[PDB]
Amino acid sequence: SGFRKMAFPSGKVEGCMVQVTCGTTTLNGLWLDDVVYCPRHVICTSEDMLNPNYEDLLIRKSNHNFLVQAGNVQLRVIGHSMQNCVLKLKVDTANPKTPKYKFVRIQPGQTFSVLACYNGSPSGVYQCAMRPNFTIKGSFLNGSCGSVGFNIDYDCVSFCYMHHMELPTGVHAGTDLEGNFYGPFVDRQTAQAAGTDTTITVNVLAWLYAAVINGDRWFLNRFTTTLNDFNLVAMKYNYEPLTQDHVDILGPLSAQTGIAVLDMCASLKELLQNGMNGRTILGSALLEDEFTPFDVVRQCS
Amino acid sequence: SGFRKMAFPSGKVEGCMVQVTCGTTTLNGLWLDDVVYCPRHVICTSEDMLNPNYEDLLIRKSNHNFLVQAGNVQLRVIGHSMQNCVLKLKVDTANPKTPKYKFVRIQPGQTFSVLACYNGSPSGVYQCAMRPNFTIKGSFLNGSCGSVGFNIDYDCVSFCYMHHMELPTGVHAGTDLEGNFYGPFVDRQTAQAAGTDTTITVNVLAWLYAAVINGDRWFLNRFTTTLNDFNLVAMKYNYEPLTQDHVDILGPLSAQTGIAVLDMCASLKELLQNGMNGRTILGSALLEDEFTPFDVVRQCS
Ligand SMILES: *[C@H](O)[C@H](CCS(C)(=O)=O)NC(=O)[C@H](CC1CC1)NC(=O)c1cc2c(OC)cccc2[nH]1
Ligand SMILES: *[C@H](O)[C@H](CCS(C)(=O)=O)NC(=O)[C@H](CC1CC1)NC(=O)c1cc2c(OC)cccc2[nH]1
Repeated sequence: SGFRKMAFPSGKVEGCMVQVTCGTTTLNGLWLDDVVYCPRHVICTSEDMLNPNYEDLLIRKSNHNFLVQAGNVQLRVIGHSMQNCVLKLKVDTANPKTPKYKFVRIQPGQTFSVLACYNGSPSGVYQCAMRPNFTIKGSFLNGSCGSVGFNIDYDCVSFCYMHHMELPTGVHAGTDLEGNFYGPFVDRQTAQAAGTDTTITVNVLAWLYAAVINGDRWFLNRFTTTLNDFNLVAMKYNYEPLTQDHVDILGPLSAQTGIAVLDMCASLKELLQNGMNGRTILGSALLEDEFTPFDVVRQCS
Repeated sequence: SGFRKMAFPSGKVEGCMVQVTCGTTTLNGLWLDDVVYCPRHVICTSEDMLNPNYEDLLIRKSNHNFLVQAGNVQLRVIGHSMQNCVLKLKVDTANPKTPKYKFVRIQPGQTFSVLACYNGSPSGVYQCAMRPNFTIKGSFLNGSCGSVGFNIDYDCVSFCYMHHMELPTGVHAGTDLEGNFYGPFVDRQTAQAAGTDTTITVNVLAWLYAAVINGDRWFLNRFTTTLNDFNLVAMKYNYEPLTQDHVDILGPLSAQTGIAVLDMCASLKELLQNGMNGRTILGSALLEDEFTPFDVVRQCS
């Protein structure tokens, strides 16, 4: 038993991280086959960052202006293009460590592992959730741009995130592997606002099921409720409304524990209104919403 | 900025995990050079597990009684021996992905990354701290025995843990890579008790410094205290006594934030006596003790 925040094994992603330098700007890049993907703002000076015309700036850059390093081996750049906010550098060598991979755009509330790297060298790995306002609460220092988030299904790596910037509130922003930002953000040096964040209700319910499977107990009551009456409280505590589809995706856990979804909703309502009164759930004094139902099923079984 | 619980990149350790089967029992093994290290209880049936004489059981096992798989490649076992609670199987092939490695026995309060594997395939990675009672609060299911915990300095992997059992309280126990258990535990199928767990004070102080670095400052008071007066309060709330050496280890953080160790001890005293009054520190309602000072320095700088 046991339930901890868990990331995917990062070896398959470690095999693809490289270092990209343009002028004096150095960040990380993803090396897949004979292409290296990185943030386009690698081509910018401190002064271009205020209001950059990335098309004009990229036109002033030639292949030899990009220095790409994998370990002790430089990769000669033979082509370059721009897809949205992402720069694609075609190099002369195909990465022999290229795994079976996909480019996927995740929904808000879903989770993925982040491999924080600096100068192309992996530094750490940790689990993250896409907040409803399309930000993530990660750990990034200057030079971490190009680090990627991913999931792994058997032997296939679904890349879903590339880090670009940090917002004034301390949360982080980035794009998919096709250059499209998650949320209303742009890669300019301006203070940008994220929307109001809300709690992922289905994730809190999945986490409560995980707690029940692992022996945590005291919060379960012999009460029940309806979707309408539970939503009435969810609105009061800044929780997302609960839909019947969300009830359906909690089906496997509800069948494993033998506890109806609406019963767990009643328990959650009681926890929201009264608190915990000194107790913890899975060693936590707060209700966690960073675990999807699939994460719970994968970890506990 | 930001501060999440972070694990080391697991690729170097992924390159060493193999599957070891002895009879009907299958678990994980660590393949370094031409040796495979695993838990010895792999040679036990469900019947011997109650009170096994591992010498007698090992005597009745030959080299061919051990099946070792690295991926889809069979590793022919040419020798076998027992060192404490660890089984060493010498095979005919040396692991080409063997990293520079060390075997370390860690102190209570130090942290490391766990690579949970099943049937030789890595499943997840997460960060753990060795509790003062020599247990870890991890996530393990049946078949995870042989999974390892490690640290990485530059390019050297220091292995420090191998999982063996789960206690009745839900915590987990194991050995170092030389077979010696952490704590008073034995590898047999009995309900065993651990000592009283205490909070790692130096880790809580390092976590408070990390909070100050990332913007959280509300808990900083205009007060100071002596190590003796602080230990008086720490003894009441089940905190480990702070030593001058611990104060020295907190030196880099104290210099970076410009906040004396004793002033932060006063802040911790006030937090322990008054609570948090609804506020949070780094998005946490509890004082966290699973981050060493070096973890804080490495993550924030
Ligand atoms: C790339 O390595 C870098 C990562 C920063 S972090 C702290 O998240 O590791 N990215 C940036 O520095 C980006 C570059 C621009 C193209 C997106 N900028 C910011 O992260 C940034 C800019 C601001 C401003 O600008 C006015 C104001 C507040 C916060 C802020 N962050
Ligand atoms: C090995 O894969 C296995 C891991 C169990 S777990 C839940 O931690 O993933 N290890 C065991 O099953 C060990 C085997 C013996 C040699 C150490 N046993 C236990 O973990 C165990 C046995 C008990 C008993 O036995 C009466 C009672 C309570 C708890 C308990 N744990």
